[PDB]
Amino acid sequence: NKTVVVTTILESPYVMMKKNHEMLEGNERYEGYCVDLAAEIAKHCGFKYKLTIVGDGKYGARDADTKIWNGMVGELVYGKADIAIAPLTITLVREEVIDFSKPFMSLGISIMIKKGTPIESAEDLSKQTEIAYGTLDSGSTKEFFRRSKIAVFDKMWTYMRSAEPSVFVRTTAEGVARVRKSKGKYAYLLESTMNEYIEQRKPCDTMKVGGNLDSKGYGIATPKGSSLGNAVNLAVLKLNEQGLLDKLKNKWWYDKGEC
Amino acid sequence: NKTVVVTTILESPYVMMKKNHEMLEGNERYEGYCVDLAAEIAKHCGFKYKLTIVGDGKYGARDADTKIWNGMVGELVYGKADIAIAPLTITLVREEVIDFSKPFMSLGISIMIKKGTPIESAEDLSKQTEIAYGTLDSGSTKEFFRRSKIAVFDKMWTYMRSAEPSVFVRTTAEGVARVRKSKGKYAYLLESTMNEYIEQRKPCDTMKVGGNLDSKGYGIATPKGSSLGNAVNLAVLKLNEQGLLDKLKNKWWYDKGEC
Ligand SMILES: N[C@@H](Cn1c2c(c(=O)[nH]c1=O)CCC2)C(=O)O
Ligand SMILES: N[C@@H](Cn1c2c(c(=O)[nH]c1=O)CCC2)C(=O)O
Repeated sequence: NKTVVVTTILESPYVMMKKNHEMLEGNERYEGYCVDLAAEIAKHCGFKYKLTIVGDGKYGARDADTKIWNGMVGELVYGKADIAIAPLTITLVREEVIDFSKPFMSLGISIMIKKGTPIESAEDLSKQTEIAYGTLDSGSTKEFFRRSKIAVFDKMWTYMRSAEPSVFVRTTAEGVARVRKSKGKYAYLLESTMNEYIEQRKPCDTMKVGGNLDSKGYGIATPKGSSLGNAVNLAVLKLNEQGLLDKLKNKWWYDKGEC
Repeated sequence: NKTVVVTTILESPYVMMKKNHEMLEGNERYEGYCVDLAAEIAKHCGFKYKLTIVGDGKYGARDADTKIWNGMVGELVYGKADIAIAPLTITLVREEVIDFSKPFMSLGISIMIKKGTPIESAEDLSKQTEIAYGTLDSGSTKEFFRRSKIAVFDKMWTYMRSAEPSVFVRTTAEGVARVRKSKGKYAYLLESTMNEYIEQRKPCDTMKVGGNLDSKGYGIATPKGSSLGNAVNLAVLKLNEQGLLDKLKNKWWYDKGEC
């Protein structure tokens, strides 16, 4: 009945503007894993949709003072969008305010190092300072450390807040560039699937090391109580059971791997 | 207000009767990952509960003719139980009739072989018949092959239905015993976490080989629309974010590993 407003965020390889986007229009201007996923969900559910980019460039958190939700979660909470399709982590605080489909992708926080860096685990990082390490300055990865009550991760958080120069980065691109240019003196903590994607990108100078720090999942989000939630969740399960989600990851991660 | 009726199934290491169960009573007669998980969920949600064992020993499927749901899913569908806490796979057909929490455990179908068996992948199995291979005769693993439209898995299903003697087993214990006694001539297809658990059990003669065939998750189930669903889902997310689910797996899988 009404075109579905999808909120998403520019982040390779999930959503990217095509090289020739200036000659294109509407949803066709974009490409990537989430662009393909959105089309698949829309096809299965039978709805038309419009891809829009989240205004504040955030995933979703609530300001402790104003109690206002930002990011894509906020767009859903305040009715600015009907669905969020992005690498959005399912978390308890977000679950309380919006609906989430079952996971369409599994991941965990992981360590990205420049090849040759003498680090094999989070415990290794926590015990030293010569090799700096940090996370994005917004998002679930940062929140994991900030809220952790596990000794090793809490120590890492205390290290991150007090380390100089700042170990935080504004974007994935910045984090990756920092690892690449720091001669092994910076390790980036990020979600495993992003680590995996970057490991297959030229100059092929990074790698994922150690096991993941946690086990989470990305889910499609809708406003709490939205009648679209049920259908979208069944669509995700259908796509997974058909093997289409695995094919989608292979397409954007490995089929054209550069290493 | 009312004691919550939990339905579960005997399956190591999820639910097992304690060695001294005859001297015990109620929930204390049982031990295992799901017994611990049920206690944790009940603690977080603030409810009292009773562990009961599913009468028909099945997880949950709908008879094509009678349209009746069996297993733990059926107990929920027909109101015989309030919640199912077991290694129950989240699937589309089940999702349509009952509510599921987000996954508390991730897994995928995998291959279990006797050490020394010349098999490294499902494709390897599909191309031959000397080494027989099968699944449980009920459940999601069998259903994966029966419903698959992927060439390799459909070929494997056609092989399973026509292979002699029957390659199907009634229980995990039977499947494991068959692998152990078949001198490398039987490979068992089962959920990865069970494969991992068995690999750390004496006689230490089995091993998990190749990558998983799919990526799924186990979820806590409740009757559709149950007011208990929300709280239970938040409890699962809370336990995961606290690191308790990882600790629980380590406790029942590796802390006392025998290999
Ligand atoms: N998934 C997180 C957002 N996020 C993302 C990446 C990461 O490494 N860390 C992180 O917090 C890469 C893609 C998105 C959220 O939902 O806040
Ligand atoms: N999880 C499946 C049940 N199930 C289980 C195991 C397996 O290897 N295969 C399988 O189908 C081991 C534990 C339970 C379902 O929900 O039907």
